[PDB]
Amino acid sequence: KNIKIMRLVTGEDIIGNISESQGLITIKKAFVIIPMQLVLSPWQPYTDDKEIVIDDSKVITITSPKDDIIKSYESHTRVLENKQVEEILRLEKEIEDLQRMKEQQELSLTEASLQKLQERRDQELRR
Amino acid sequence: KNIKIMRLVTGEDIIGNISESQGLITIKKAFVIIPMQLVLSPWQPYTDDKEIVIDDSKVITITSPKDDIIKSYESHTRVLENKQVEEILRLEKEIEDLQRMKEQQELSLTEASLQKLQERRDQELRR
Amino acid sequence: KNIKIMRLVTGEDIIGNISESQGLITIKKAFVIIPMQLVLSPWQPYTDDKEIVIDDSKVITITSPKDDIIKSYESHTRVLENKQVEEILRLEKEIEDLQRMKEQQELSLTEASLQKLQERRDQELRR
Amino acid sequence: KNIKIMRLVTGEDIIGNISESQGLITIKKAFVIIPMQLVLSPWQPYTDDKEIVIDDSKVITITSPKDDIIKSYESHTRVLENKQVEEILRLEKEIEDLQRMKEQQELSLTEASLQKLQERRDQELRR
Repeated sequence: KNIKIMRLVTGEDIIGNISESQGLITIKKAFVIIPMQLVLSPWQPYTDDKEIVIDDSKVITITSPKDDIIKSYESHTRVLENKQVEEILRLEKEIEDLQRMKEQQELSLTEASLQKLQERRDQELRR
Repeated sequence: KNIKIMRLVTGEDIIGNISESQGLITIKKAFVIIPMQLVLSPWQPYTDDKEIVIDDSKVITITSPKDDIIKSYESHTRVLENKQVEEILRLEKEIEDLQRMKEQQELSLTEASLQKLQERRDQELRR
Repeated sequence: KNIKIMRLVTGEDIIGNISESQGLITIKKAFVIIPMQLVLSPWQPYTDDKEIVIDDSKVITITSPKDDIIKSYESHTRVLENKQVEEILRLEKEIEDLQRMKEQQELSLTEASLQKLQERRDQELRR
Repeated sequence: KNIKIMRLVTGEDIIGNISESQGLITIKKAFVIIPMQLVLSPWQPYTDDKEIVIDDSKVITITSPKDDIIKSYESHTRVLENKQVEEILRLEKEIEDLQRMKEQQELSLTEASLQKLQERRDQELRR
């Protein structure tokens, strides 16, 4: 782990775990810092990648943060990850309940109703 | 098919497909008739059975309905069955969409996040 | 366990654990169903019996309930039983506290006061 | 097909089909992403080219989008293309109708009127 802040040519403060191999650097868990108390925001809300590759020519300065900023960053990312996993569990429970309720509702149909169900299911499958 | 109306000792008009084998009669798709234009309502909304067995000592009279009542009954049951099958299809589509969205959300998690996910999934499974 | 709904000639819906031995049927944990959401009420609040014997000539129809009704019935009876056992524990604690307080108050009496206490206790015992 | 989002030094988010051959990259169907729900806008409304060539030194980061963004992008481009082809058909119908109406109006002219028509048509042709 190596948490560092960088300043971009655009004028943004990015805090994240960086690796500087051969000029092309790799960033994990990048967060935009916005003052007002520090406010951490996601850098790229339009992707699901983890290792973001950026050239060193686009970063102005690369500094090491203080202890309070590191603590706040770790707490924020931990809270976000816990919220994500809790949402995953909630989704699993909801889909299980919906599946069981749909199965119970389907159990009370006549045989010709299952015939029509299949005669529309194949149409929905082909289209 | 043998659609017939009966009057119960309670004072209810039940229209349905009946079979009179040995005194104990069997009813399929029973509907309560309520005047005001005829209004057809479900007889037993607290069960999923199809063949309801009732003794002949609890029915007052057993008559054959006219053509308009039979037409209205067939139309009503057809509309109800179509609504049920459409609801089944809607439920299937909704659960498929929810499953796909949950899978996409889960795909963006770190390995230790899957570790914690399993360490809570086993707890939810045992309890 | 065999949970079933029945309709009575009076016009009541009774959900409970039934046994049909020789026409005379036995009911355990009978509950009256009242619509409005289902509302479960005690059938016989004027007795403490468990096995209620009723003849098959007084029941109109005997159907099997759906899964949601069974779940609601089990939850309701479990909540009622937990409330009853909690009330039993509360009563035990209250009577223990009252006994201890009465003993402490009685400990501070003179011997002639115990004499008069007995000379009225025997009168209360004979009457 | 390779749909990807990029961030420019200007501070713009461009989603499109990119090809990275030798540093000079080629973009097809570039769209500017504007948040508020994602809003897709044309990147270059002042040209009709398809393959836009841009150097890698002008792009900050190059990420892969999620599934929802790809779905929205495909739907948006399909709707735009359908609107364009429908407009082409409407234009063809309108010009055909105008041609037929002009021909019908011209059919009702005297020979000297066609003489004057030509004596002005040649003037309009030379000028």
